[PDB]
Amino acid sequence: LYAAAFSSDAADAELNWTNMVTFGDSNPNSITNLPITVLQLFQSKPNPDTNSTRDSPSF
Amino acid sequence: LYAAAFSSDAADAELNWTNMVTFGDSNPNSITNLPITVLQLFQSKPNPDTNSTRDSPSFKTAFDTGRAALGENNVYASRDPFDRPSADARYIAGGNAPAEVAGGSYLVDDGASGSNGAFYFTISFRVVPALPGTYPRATSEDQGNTDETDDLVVRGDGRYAYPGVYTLNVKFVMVEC
Amino acid sequence: NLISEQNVTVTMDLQPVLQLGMQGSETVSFVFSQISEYIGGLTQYGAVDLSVSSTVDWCLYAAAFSSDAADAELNWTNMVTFGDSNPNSITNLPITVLQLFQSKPNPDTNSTRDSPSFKTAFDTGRAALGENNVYASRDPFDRPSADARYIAGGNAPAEVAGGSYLVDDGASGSNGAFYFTISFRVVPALPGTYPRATSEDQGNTDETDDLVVRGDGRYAYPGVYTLNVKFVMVEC
Amino acid sequence: NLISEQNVTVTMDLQPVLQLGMQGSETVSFVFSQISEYIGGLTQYGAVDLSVSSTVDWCLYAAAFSSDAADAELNWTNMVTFGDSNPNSITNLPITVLQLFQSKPNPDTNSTRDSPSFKTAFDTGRAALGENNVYASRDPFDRPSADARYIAGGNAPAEVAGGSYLVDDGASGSNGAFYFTISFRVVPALPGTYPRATSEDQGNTDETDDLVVRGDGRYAYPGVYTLNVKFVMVEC
Repeated sequence: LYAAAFSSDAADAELNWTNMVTFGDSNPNSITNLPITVLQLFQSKPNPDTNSTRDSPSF
Repeated sequence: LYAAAFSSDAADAELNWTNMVTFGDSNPNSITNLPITVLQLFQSKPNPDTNSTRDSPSFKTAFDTGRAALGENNVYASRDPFDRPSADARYIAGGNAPAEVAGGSYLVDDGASGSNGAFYFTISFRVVPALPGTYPRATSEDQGNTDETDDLVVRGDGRYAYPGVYTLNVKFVMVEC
Repeated sequence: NLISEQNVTVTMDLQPVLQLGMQGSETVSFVFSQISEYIGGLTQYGAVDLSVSSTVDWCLYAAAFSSDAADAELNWTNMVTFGDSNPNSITNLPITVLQLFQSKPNPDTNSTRDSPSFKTAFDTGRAALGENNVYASRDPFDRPSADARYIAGGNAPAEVAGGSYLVDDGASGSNGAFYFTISFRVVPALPGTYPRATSEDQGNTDETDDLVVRGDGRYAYPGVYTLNVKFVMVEC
Repeated sequence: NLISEQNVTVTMDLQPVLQLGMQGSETVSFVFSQISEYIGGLTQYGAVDLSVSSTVDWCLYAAAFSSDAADAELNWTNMVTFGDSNPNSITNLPITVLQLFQSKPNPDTNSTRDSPSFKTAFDTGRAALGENNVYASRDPFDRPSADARYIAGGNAPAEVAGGSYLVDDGASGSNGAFYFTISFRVVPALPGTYPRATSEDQGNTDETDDLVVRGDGRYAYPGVYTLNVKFVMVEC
């Protein structure tokens, strides 16, 4: 069992949140390209069986 | 495989959402006539085999923002959805001509299996009105696949959707090639 | 054409979202302690900032109210009286004592009596009598008549298009027709009456309703009075 | 790879939170009772203390206003007149008469005329004429021009980064660029004119707008006048 983040922009190879509207007027230094990995998940139990290499093998 | 939008009003040749009740008191500029193509579908995989003429031959294009796309995700609106769609409609897997995907199952593998095969599709729905009340992303009923607006301002130039309950049917038809 | 279909039902529920936000204190308190406070009156600018969002065409209006007004007596609700006694000192104050001033003009309106909005400048003396007085009503949950005072809209289908103060269609933010700042004024006089009060035909007429109208020599009895002002956004 | 999946849709609503708090009285009262008050003027330090929080880069400015100003006449709103009468006593006082003084310098600004902020010291006499006068406008809800008087920011994308006076990034608390204490001053003169008023080109010019400019021999009519000062934080 795993959890994968996704979006239509991600389906088009751009791992971003899908924008729908922009509150405000404007500013050049305001990009509507947010990373998908902004969200964080926390698990309840530990992983019963895992063998991974990088950082933590579970949430 | 294709997806067709439908309703009883559509069965009576008027491609509209079926109203059930109206919230509020009243207003002359409030119509219970919404385009069927208001809904937008987004496909997961690209179309394995397709050859179309108008706009995009599938729902693979990403969910665009504002009145920019106008046709890349709108549902195929039809009044008689049991006949195979014409050569320029939007299929999910295949096309009007013998441009199709071979027979098989999502259970046994010939190449890839499971959700990686061409026998499994996940579809995302979107409906986006605008606070002016219209639907900027609706397209006209040429075939549901054109870059021509069908907002409520097209009907009256100053009307908004009348608050209430509306109902639409989406049927995913798997026809033989 | 042999097929195998699966049908999903989409049930869209277009609810009538009307959202009026306020960026001021719920309680607006006038404390008349100084002589100048009595003679010149008290004014609080920008006491209420209304931000508007609506799905449908809307009309915004301000209606004054009170429990006494709910019982058909358009008066301030007394709570206590300071002092000992005087025959010519009545605790019956008119609701139209309060005056509101609007920041923007009314985008779309037509009316018959005086000004259809609170845009008029705060006049001095008993010269205006009706260009800023509140819409005093005993039942403010029905839409006001054609000659009342609306803040944004009118009785007829003279309204402003649905939208929000967040996203831009033309102008955005506080420049749009979806943001209004309202100033309050209450001005008594040294004799004790309220020269700027108007009679309660609809609150929008040039007929004075001072305490002398009640008794010809009456002044306000010192004490605590309470009045309600509700800003109603009603669909058109 | 046969699977069975369940999908959740996450909808983050990034709203433009702009939060301006103040730790002073809403009503600031100037009571000129003694001769020295008329001659030297009245000054109140630390009348308001603005604390700022914002999601987006912002510009803070202070704009004077009134109902007369809302009707395109930048004047104090009169309410009552003390005295009997005199031909040379006009109740039309300039809005730019009030003077604001800032505590911190302007963190980032590029302006055209005179000073870009209220940081200059309270000068004595008709010597400064524009280094402290308020930005007087009839429509203060649209962003001021490139040569007006901002408090923290400017018309162009010259601004201060989003943040709060609570959490620290560099400095925190009252030492950051998110906290400003503002002093007020109004100085009349014994002749009755107001020598520190400037003409309303933008409220920021070295051209006097005394009552002698109106009439060359009129002094202020004793009475009660009211003016509004609104501190606006606008997005950049």
